[PDB]
Amino acid sequence: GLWDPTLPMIPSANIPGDPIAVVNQVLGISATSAQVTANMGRKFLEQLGILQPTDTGITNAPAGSAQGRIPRVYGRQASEYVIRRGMSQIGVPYSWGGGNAAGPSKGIDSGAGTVGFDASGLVLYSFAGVGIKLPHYSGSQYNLGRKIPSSQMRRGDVIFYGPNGSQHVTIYLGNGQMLEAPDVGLKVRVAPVRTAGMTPYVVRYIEY
Repeated sequence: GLWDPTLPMIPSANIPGDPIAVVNQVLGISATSAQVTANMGRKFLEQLGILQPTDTGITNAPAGSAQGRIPRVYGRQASEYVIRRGMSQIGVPYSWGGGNAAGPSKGIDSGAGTVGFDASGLVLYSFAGVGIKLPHYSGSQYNLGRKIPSSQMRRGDVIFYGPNGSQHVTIYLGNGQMLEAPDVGLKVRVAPVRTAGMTPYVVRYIEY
């Protein structure tokens, strides 16, 4: 069928725009995922010794382009940092709609009372570390980056499920394993890759 039958066979949470990611009610500040992501991207480019005054910190390639802000020679480093971030969230609860560029967060609808990640939330949190800004909806993530045939998926690529990649999204780890925020009552986990419902392409956000 069109869907991974192990998960709800509906589109994933679709959270619009640029959500507030950090709130500090004692200091009286707040900032959005795009703000947190830009800050992290500038930090990453500075640690590579390549920050420029024109850099906002957002490092995405134009969708479909093989050329992004992060040089190819540094792409493996960037990818491993993204994976490190994601893997550091192993054991955090799933929450439908949960997560932002700063970490897990309260979800929506069903996940309104649970601080955690959903699938696209975990992916956007992970990639935000190197300035790769992603929308909080798997289907919209699928339209960014560069498509790679799923048969040629590589560690750091992003695997999608459902029509238009609308159901679920995970980070491929290589060796037939993926990092995911799977479903209600579970935790961020490493799991075997599932092919049911998988889109015919994975997405690459970082070239190397």
